[PDB]
Amino acid sequence: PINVAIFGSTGSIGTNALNIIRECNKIENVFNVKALYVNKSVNELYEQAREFLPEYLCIHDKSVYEELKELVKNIKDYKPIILCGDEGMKEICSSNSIDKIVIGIDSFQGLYSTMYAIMNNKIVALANKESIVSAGFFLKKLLNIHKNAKIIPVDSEHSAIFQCLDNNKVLKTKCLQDNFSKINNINKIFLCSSGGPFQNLTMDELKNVTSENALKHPKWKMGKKITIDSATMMNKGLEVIETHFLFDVDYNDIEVIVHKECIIHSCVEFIDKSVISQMYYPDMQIPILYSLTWPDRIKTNLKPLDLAQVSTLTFHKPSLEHFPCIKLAYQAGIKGNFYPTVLNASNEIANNLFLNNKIKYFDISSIISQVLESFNSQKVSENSEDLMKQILQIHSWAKDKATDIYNKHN
Amino acid sequence: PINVAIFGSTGSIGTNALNIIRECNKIENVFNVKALYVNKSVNELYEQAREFLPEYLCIHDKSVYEELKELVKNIKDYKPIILCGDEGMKEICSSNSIDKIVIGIDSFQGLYSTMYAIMNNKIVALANKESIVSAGFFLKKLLNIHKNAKIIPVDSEHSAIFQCLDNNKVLKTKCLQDNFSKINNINKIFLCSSGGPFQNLTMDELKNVTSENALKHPKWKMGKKITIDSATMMNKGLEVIETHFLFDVDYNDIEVIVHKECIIHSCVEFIDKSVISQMYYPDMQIPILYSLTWPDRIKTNLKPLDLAQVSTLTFHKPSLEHFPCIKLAYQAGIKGNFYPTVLNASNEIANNLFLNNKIKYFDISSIISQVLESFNSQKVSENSEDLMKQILQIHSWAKDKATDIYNKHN
Ligand SMILES: NC(=O)C1=CN([C@@H]2O[C@H](COP(=O)(O)OP(=O)(O)OC[C@H]3O[C@@H](n4cnc5c(N)ncnc54)[C@H](OP(=O)(O)O)[C@@H]3O)[C@@H](O)[C@H]2O)C=CC1
Ligand SMILES: NC(=O)C1=CN([C@@H]2O[C@H](COP(=O)(O)OP(=O)(O)OC[C@H]3O[C@@H](n4cnc5c(N)ncnc54)[C@H](OP(=O)(O)O)[C@@H]3O)[C@@H](O)[C@H]2O)C=CC1
Ligand SMILES: O=CN(O)CCCP(=O)(O)O
Ligand SMILES: O=CN(O)CCCP(=O)(O)O
Ligand SMILES: [Ca+2]
Ligand SMILES: [Ca+2]
Ligand SMILES: [Mg+2]
Ligand SMILES: [Mg+2]
Repeated sequence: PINVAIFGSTGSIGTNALNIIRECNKIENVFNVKALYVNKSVNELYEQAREFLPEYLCIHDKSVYEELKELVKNIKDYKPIILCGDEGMKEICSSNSIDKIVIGIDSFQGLYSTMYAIMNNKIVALANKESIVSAGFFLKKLLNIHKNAKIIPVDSEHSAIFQCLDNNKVLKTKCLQDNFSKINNINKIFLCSSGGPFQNLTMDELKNVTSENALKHPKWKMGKKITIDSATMMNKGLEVIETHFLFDVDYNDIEVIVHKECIIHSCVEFIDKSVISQMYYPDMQIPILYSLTWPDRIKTNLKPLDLAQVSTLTFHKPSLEHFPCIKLAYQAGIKGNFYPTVLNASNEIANNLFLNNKIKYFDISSIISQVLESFNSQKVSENSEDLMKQILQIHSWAKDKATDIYNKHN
Repeated sequence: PINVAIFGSTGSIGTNALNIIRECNKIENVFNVKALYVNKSVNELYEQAREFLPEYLCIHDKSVYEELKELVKNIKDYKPIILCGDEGMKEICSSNSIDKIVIGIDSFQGLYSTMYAIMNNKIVALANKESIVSAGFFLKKLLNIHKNAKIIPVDSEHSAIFQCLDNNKVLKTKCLQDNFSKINNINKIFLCSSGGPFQNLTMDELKNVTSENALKHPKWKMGKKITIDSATMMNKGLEVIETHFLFDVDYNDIEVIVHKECIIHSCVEFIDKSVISQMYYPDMQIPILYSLTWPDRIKTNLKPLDLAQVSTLTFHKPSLEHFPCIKLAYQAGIKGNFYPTVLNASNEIANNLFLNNKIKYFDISSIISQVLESFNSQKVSENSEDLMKQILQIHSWAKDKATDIYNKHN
């Protein structure tokens, strides 16, 4: 039985993880949910605690710790270890009774739990792409220290790539490891995207888009941050850099394709030019389940893909004029150093400004571009404690710079 | 280096095999063409002999054997072993210098070289689907005796399936073995078909189609027999039975899907419901190459798949009323025993009759249907020699029965 912790259990990823775990457990007891960790959602965490009865409960926001302990007392035949903040998160990661950890915490904040899970040689089912984008080089370093840890990608495109690969070769390397793509005979990656809600808008129409309309994603139901990112295709931009770090694929070998039906989740071209792709309905349960079962697969009762009913699959190039965020991500990635950290941080600020109706669509990339331009390359610290400190400092600088740029205009 | 023999070297597969061997060798020298074997095409065998200079040459037709020896003398500094008929084939198969054999001989005839390559524990790169259809359970028995022999599928759809699997699971088993699909966690196969040239025709129009028009395949350039099979979709019916044998997939788990673009070559649904597909332009060089490099891949200079340019991929259910050969194949496969032998034999006759303008489109399925109904279940011989004799007897019986039915109607 696979012992799992779910970090960000009450969010979009975390709810889907519990969904597929529940359905798989119907027949055979395959997963034991040992731990659940949220920020503030006490009532929803208690409802999940009632169903899954995990050994550990943890809430990041200490102000709702008492509320949680109180609700939980109403559950019969149950004495969980109820924990708090970073200290709680670190205690969960250090537990011998947890094998795999799903990271469904959003934004840069997800990096902390990712780091600690790795330091405790856990299997990390990583949905949080921001951590790879802001700290890819650091994570590679960390994984070469903690040799029994692994990152297994949960992001659907990266799970798709992972699945298309031959496990006979995947097993001889590790995500983030040097030469991953060489060992796997990868020539290039087609990173598939729904294209978001604004794919058919003209330049003049785009100028005027609002966050209410950005939140109406045509294919995926997700948290607010990634949903806004999908509308600007900054999501895809972050995923380009994520592809580079996870799979050691050169930036010139990663191609973004708009596939509006979202059935094909990504494709791998091998050195012989044969292409392999993974397909399913747009549904995070598959990539989540795969991260927890890899290198095996288990039976589900999910709806089978009906190719005949789907009928048509379409593909086109994205316009970099209409979606300049993609261009900025490639540029930041190609530059290397801490440019991805600065990209991620400034986007977190610009994404949230747009969400809250403070700026326009094209201001998002304008703010990001300006922060990237302002940043000066830094010497990369050789030890991991120093490097994490350096990452946090640059991430914090970039966020303040973005806000400063916003403050100067509006 | 990889030591390869090409059986049926002057046909469509054989030429494509030499083509990709030649072009890959230009990048890096990995293939040594050790033997070529044809039926009657003395002059083109001679011409190939000059370019590749194989150690062995064989021609099945004894009446052009001396003519071949005459022609080959013209090649300076070249002393090959020149052979003929069944004897020469067996000598090539038994040679310790040959590792892999591409079987590109057409029809039931392909069985003889397939079975002897297996008997000699070779890697059999098998394109000839007729051998599997008529002798599937016998080849199964033979591969259980000769444990180092392997069939690696070359048929594009079956190569596609094979490319989608994880080789750490494949290497625990092999093609044409019981439990292959269970070991690989395969739930279901989507077998893709171009649909052939008659996909948009009414029942009334189909009654009057000719072989001249049937030979104008929209997507694949092939030999005459398979091309006619593609027009009636009997090719796909044979491929259903081929899938069942190679991968041990139940007939109720094989779906035929019409995919006119012929970019997706087939898809594998795993037990978690994830689907993996292999994709390329309709070009037999990829499946041929993979059969010779498995479990690795090598660099090629083939044109890369451009999904944006392709733009649209379509999928729909085939019409069974318009393509009754599909139904017949399913029925024969489900019956098991020697019904697939009978299906294959009667089709070889009916296919040839239609090719030479002797019968109409729906007479093909009528003849096969009538031969299948004529046949009665026969006890399966225990020893392999008697089972092989039995397959020959039945095959020969079914050809004669199909000819008799034609002769009474004419
Ligand atoms: N949703 C999706 O389909 C996909 C998501 N992703 C990635 O997965 C990650 C999560 O996304 P998504 O599920 O959409 O986001 P949500 O906003 O829906 O969920 C975020 C979760 O993280 C929790 N959380 C936030 N801060 C902390 C913290 N400090 N400590 C513990 N828990 C915390 C939240 O708890 P609380 O409820 O208490 O606020 C919530 O449970 C993102 O990084 C995203 O990029 C990637 C691909 C697809
Ligand atoms: N063509 C294709 O793209 C595909 C083909 N297939 C399968 O591959 C097989 C070959 O098809 P294809 O290449 O189109 O057929 P072709 O008719 O083009 O070629 C047949 C080849 O087999 C040779 N041959 C026939 N009998 C003998 C024999 N007694 N001994 C030695 N050689 C013999 C012929 O020799 P000769 O030239 O002297 O007559 C010829 O070279 C078929 O079984 C088909 O089902 C499967 C998938 C795709
Ligand atoms: O993996 C899932 N996502 O990242 C959401 C995909 C949305 P997009 O293709 O529109 O970015
Ligand atoms: O593998 C290649 N073929 O079998 C030829 C495919 C022809 P079809 O898709 O029309 O059956
Ligand atoms: Ca795989
Ligand atoms: Ca500067
Ligand atoms: Mg994604
Ligand atoms: Mg085929």
